[PDB]
Amino acid sequence: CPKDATRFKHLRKYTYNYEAESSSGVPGTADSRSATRINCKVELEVPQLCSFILKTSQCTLKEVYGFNKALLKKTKNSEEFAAAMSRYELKLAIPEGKQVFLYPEKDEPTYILNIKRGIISALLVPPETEEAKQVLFLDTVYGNCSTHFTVKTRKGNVATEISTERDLGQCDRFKPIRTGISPLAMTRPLSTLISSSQSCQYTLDAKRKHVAEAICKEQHLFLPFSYKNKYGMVAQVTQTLKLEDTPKRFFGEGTKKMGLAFESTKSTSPPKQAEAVLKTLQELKKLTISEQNIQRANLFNKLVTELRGLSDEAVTSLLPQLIEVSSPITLQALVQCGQPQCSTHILQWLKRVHANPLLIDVVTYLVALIPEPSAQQLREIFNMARDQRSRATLYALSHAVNNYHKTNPTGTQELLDIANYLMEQIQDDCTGDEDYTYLILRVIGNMGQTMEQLTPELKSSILKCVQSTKPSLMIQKAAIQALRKMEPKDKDQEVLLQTFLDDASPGDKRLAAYLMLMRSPSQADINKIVQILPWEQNEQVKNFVASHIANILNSEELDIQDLKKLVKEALKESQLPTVMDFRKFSRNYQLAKIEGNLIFDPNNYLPKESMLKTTADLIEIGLEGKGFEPTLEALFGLSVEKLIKDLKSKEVPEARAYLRILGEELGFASLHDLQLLGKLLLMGARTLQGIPQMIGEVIRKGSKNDFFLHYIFMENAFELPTGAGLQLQISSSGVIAPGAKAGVKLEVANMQAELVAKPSVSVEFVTNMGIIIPDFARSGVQMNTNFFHESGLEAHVALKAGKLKFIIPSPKRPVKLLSGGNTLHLVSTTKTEVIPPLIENRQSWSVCKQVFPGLNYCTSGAYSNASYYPLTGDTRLELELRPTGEIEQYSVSATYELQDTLKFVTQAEGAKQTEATMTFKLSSEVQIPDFDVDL
Ligand SMILES: *[C@@H]1O[C@H](CO)[C@@H](O)[C@H](O)[C@H]1NC(C)=O
Repeated sequence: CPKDATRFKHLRKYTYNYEAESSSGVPGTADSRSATRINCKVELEVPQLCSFILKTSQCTLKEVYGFNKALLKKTKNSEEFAAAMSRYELKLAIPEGKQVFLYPEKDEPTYILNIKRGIISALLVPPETEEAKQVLFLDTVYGNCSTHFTVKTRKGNVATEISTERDLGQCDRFKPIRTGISPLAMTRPLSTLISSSQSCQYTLDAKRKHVAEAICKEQHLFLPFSYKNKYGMVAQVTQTLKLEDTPKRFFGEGTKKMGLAFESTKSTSPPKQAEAVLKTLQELKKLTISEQNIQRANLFNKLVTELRGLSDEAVTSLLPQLIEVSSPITLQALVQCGQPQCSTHILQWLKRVHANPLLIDVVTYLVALIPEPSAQQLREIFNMARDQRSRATLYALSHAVNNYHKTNPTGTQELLDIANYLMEQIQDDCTGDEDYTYLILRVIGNMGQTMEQLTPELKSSILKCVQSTKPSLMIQKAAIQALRKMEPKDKDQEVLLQTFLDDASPGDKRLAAYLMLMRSPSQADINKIVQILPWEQNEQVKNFVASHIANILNSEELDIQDLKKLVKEALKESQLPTVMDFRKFSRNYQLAKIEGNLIFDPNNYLPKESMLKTTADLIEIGLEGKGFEPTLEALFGLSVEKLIKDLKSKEVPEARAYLRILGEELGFASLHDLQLLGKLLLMGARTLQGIPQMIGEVIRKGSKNDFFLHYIFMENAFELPTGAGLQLQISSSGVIAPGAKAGVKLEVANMQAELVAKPSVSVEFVTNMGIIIPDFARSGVQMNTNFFHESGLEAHVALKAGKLKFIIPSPKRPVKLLSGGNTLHLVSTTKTEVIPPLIENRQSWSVCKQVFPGLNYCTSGAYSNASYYPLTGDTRLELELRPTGEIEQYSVSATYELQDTLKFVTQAEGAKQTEATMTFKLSSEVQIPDFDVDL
């Protein structure tokens, strides 16, 4: 801490008045600007030298809504904003004069923090020097930059008046930021084509060398097409401090030694500022009837803006409200959003509309394998899996939790929620749904290692499943390999051994327990097993264990060499007995340890269990089967006549194979799964038979759908140094939006028909710097130039009272042909409103021509001829066809009036009425009103 680093005296508080105005727009062309006024009363407490405390009160924000005179009022966000302002005090350290440190409140919101940082950034003032003009590297809210120590005027010894420049394009913290761009998406070139600087002045006092009053202003101009770097899309932000009083030890130390460097905060608006998002969808409802699809691309841009500023909680809460107005537009908006929450949304909608839940589970299973998990998506996939519990859902969740743990080893509460949900699923000892219990065991046998640090009950519950034989034998076994990927604890190993020595235990169960234990072998257990085996009765498990002993003793791997030596030392008293025929005896073929396990009931010889390993735990192949020995004995144990009748009498075949790769159980298939597949094919056949029924809905007609497809081809949005503290983001979006409004409504029996689907294309170059205060206010003006073309025709053919009138409806809305030229819009936090176009020098040219009787092919435009175009001002270029009113529309009418006066009239109804009429008897009339050849 230098002797005279600061120009302030401790034990002398400072009552200052902070102000700021974030004006934005195009100078010269007009004067109406998008500005967000803000002011507050700042209490600077001074515990000691180079130690400060910040308090603030009466932080009132004012919003521009009119001119005569910048009309200002109080926002609905202002009160809670000031509440956050006065919620906490701040601590400031500036040791050594250069090093500056922030001590914030731990719970103080980060945007509030950087707001305060921006406020205090201008508060720094560098001590005087002999040179009136100087340039020094000084830190700001965005790190060290080149300040300009320029004495406005000096009293020789002192200079109360002073000025400083900081060209913001030369700041250390000038780095841009990542943004929630469209997934189908240039930073430094954008920095080049923009301006960023501050230039301002300050007033000290001669009496006490304290800043009397300071004022700062900045410039942020879209350089291309700008006029002498002084006109065009510019953002000028103010920051003014006004002293009011300097009233009258301990300094509050903060644990977080935060730096004055700006912290990136995602631009956002609260539900109060995000209420109109539903109206943001209602707007494209208007083109349902208004059909003026020129602004549809701009509407989609508004959608992009609101979703970027949206909150996950709100959107998740009101997704059905989003989707109700029209599903596919909402879906494509979510796709193009580029925001993580969108990923969660659609499937939540999907199950909400029963849109083939089978493929819903399929796609969720597909997406759960991503290596970039999110907690909210984990919660919702857990919820949906609990909902339907299909194989795909459970496998998806099983892989997703492992992926999340691998990516994020840090534990979270949702993992505990999943764990207790699972232990509820198994209840006490896995007495629930047999196949569901099997599937959830297959699940847990993958991430129980991840959850090992979470709940010790994991083992305690599942051993209850292991010990209790109330569940069926298959689930009984599955309880063991639920622990297969689990590290056996001492209690686990003891329970395993106690269940293991049971002779009434099935041979496969005992062997599986043996394998699970020998995962972590114990010398005493091996000794007792070796001493028991000579009197062992189950021959096939004896062959299996002898094979396993041979595998370990002959394991050439040095990793198993020590274990082989230990087993040889144990078996020195007596070696293992003879090995049986591996062709027809249960034996472990632990062949890089590839293990073959063909185990059967000692009564029979067909291996009920066929396990194959591969090795990390590369691949695991298993299969448990039963009910096939009677099938074999059907002929093995003239015949065909009795066999055909005996087919149904055979015991029900029962098989279930499974595959687990990299620990995670990939999936299993059983004969029950096979008949499930048969039922699924039956459902598919029903769906295929449903199309004859669907043709009724097809012919029901009476519909109109605005198939408009949006896209963003350029997405380069970021954040750059904001002098106003409130973030200066940068939005750049080129948006295309073609599409047609197609719908069916007719009546064949009534002889009714019409034409639909006029297609059109729109373009939006939404580009500026976003002067937006996250959750508080938004200001600025993006470039608004639209390249729109209109095409397609609509007709209407009907028949009534025998009059076959074939109407050619000229639309009430004149049909456009091409649109071009800029039409800008002052964008406010509440609602953007059209920027008024220029008047002088805007040649209001309008070339029209009644090319066809009743219709006018016309075009018009205006632009002033001093920024380069289109920054010069509003530009118009519109070519279209408009009804002249003399003909409201055309219609070809015909009625078989027997006399027969079968009229054939091409009436062009309207103020004028031209028609070719044909009535034949033979009355050969040929009427042409235009040339008036009315034969
Ligand atoms: C000032 O800029 C210099 C350039 O040498 C740099 O070393 C220093 O860290 C900067 N100071 C701050 C406070 O950013």
